[PDB]
Amino acid sequence: GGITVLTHSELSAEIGVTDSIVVSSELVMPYTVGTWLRGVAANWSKYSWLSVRYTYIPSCPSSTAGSIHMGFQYDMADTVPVSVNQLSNLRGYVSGQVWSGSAGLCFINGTRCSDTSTAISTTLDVSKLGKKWYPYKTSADYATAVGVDVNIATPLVPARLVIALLDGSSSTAVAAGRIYCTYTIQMIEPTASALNN
Amino acid sequence: PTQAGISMAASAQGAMVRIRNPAVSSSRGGITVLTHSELSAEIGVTDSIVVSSELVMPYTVGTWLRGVAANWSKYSWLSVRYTYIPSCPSSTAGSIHMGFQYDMADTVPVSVNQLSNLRGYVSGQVWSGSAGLCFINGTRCSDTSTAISTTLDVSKLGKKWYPYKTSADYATAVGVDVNIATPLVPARLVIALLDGSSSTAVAAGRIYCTYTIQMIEPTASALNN
Amino acid sequence: PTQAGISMAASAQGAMVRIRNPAVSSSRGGITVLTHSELSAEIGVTDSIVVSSELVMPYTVGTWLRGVAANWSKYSWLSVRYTYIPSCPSSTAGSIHMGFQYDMADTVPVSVNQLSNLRGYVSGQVWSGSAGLCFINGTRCSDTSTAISTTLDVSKLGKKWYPYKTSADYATAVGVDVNIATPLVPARLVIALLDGSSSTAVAAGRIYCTYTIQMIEPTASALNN
Amino acid sequence: GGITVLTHSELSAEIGVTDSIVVSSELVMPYTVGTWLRGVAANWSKYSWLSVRYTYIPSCPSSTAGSIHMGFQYDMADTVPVSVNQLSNLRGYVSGQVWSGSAGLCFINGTRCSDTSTAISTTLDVSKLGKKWYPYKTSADYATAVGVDVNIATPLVPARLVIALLDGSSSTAVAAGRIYCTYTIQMIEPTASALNN
Ligand SMILES: [Ca+2]
Ligand SMILES: [Ca+2]
Ligand SMILES: [Ca+2]
Ligand SMILES: [Ca+2]
Repeated sequence: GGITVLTHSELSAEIGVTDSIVVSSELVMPYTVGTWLRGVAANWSKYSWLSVRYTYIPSCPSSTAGSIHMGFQYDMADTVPVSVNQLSNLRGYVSGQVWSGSAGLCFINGTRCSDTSTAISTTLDVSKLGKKWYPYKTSADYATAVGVDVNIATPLVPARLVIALLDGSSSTAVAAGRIYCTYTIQMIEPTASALNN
Repeated sequence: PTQAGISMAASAQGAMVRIRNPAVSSSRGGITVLTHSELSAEIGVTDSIVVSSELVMPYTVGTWLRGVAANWSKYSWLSVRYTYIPSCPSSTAGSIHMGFQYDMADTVPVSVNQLSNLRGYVSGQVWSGSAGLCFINGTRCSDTSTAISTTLDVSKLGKKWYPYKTSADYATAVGVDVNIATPLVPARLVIALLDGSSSTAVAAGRIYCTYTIQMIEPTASALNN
Repeated sequence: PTQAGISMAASAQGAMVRIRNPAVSSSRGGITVLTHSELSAEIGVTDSIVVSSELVMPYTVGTWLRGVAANWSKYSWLSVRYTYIPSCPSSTAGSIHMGFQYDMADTVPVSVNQLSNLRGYVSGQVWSGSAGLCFINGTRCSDTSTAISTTLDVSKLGKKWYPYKTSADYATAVGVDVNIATPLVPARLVIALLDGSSSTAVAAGRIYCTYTIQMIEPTASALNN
Repeated sequence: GGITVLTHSELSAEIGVTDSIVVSSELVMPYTVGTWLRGVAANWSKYSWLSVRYTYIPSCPSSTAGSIHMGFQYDMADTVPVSVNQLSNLRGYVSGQVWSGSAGLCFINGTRCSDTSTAISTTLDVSKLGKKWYPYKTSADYATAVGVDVNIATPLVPARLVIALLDGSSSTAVAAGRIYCTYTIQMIEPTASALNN
């Protein structure tokens, strides 16, 4: 009672596949997970992750050279991996060919999952996060805060998803796949949409 | 002491310290447990009061622990204990004082009194506390009613899970505003030394820390700040 | 394959890698055992032969292992395995080659042939070896007759106990004379890549290393060179 | 057969006690353990440690403020501890009041040891040393070798004993105690005395 529990699955990020190891990162918070949730979660001041799961889903030919990597960092102050190696250490390291993972599909439509060993997907260890409840922060205000000092962020966001997309066959981008997020969340302490930062 | 109430003060106390190999265990689920002891600080006493403070976080507590916990993003204190060992004669004059604070913004105590109020307070002659040895070496404990050592009440701190921070980056963040610190470290140890006999510092003792930590969510040692 | 002798080549192979949490255990006596897996190197193939070499010592093997073993003065390899995973299509042209050398003074191989002679040699199409996945993830192993992965014969090296060395200081010592190295590192991995189709390097695969190490005689992380 | 086994106990180093943490180090090899052994071991080319044990023995008043520390390093390349803290980490860390340890005495005369818990003394973990057999090296030639590069030493000496003598009551030295070494050694491959380096 009091809370509100949404459980959904939307595209979290489109992936381009190249040959020069490009390394990105997304905060594991509502405003960043995806457009849809970003829209809802706003109506609630704080929230708590219950089950966060990013899953890669291909959309390219089998003749598409390339591998993708995912992992998690938690002390926002830490330096985002420079080498994919450094990345393979993080919690929940995972990596497969940018055209495989077809099987992970059963995480997005919420169907009965058969064998998920071939699925390029990792989860968030919710039990080991700083706070139980976090404040809904807008990318804007967040940046402004990390501008003064990054550490002021450790209490605004639970973790960060480190993504690496190396190995390709061309110097320019080639559409490869998408990373959808399948989360279960508890939204609380409602608020006017435009009053959230 | 044979009878009851009678006490004999030695010319000087002596405790032979021997630290046993570390204890590490990767318990499925993520956490890696480490329990070890290290010489945390060197002590000196003067006729005028002196207040020393040390953050009770990985990078600061242990010199070995620093390099170890580096490979993990977070940690949770499970048991932190600062024990005191006198390396001087009973003919020495002086007393020690310890306690904890939890909001770095609070000013650092300046009177043996203010300090008497802090959590887990402890006082005692600079030349006593040898009793606490059994803690550091890790043997069977006898009469500890005479020992000078305190423990961090891990039971009630900000979070259970704190981020591994580096003295450097830490200070940088505290430079902005001290307050940014509360979400970076649980508490800190306060240490006072007065009732000494000379204006020039005298060899008092040393403080060893014996802790048990939980380390989680791995990371390349050098990617950690 | 249903019958026997018949083999079907896929348009492309795929292996979903998932590295499990490290395994650490402080076994009384001194040694601290660590068994973990890490992405050791990125691969690329060209029409002309290319010989890459990597020292098989802590600081070099693993990026996590680097920060870990730092807290111990020595170590003994117990099982080192370099596995290869193809991240490309069977339509790709190219083969890989690996083996070990033990005297850094020996010149680095320059022919796929010379390399065929080295210890624990292995060859195979750039797009194969997916079979070896079960090694890295650490699952139940099936048919590995098709996998591209080799192991270091820890059974016979200079010493059982080597000193933790740092790339920096190491090189400095090798600068004096390479030979000073033999008592600093067991052996090294040789890796060749030829039979490719373009002058400009192409995404081949990647090599993960899965090792089990013994670490001993503690030291402050920063006092180690 | 062939070998030769000496087991002895002689003064390895006199100790001065001060207030400014002075940190020394001695190689755990024949030429350095002590004068007597240095003299014998020379007649043999190589040798192997069987049981090395440094023991501190007081020789001062009980009114002598001070503590002593001992430990071991093995990668001769490592930087000798700068702080006693750093020292308390090494294998076999030990430390007690510079006037205690009276009990350790039973290690020097080889008598029946009662309770040795109060003895300031540590041992060498022989089972975990690089080589089984080492070459007898003279301080001279050793320095000359470490002059070119320290690493050229890891194969000449098994380990190094790090000793710290902090906490005192005076700015100048005060005779405190001695560190005797009680070793069991295997001397081999004999040689003319003056031909050993
Ligand atoms: Ca908000
Ligand atoms: Ca950190
Ligand atoms: Ca070293
Ligand atoms: Ca010689």
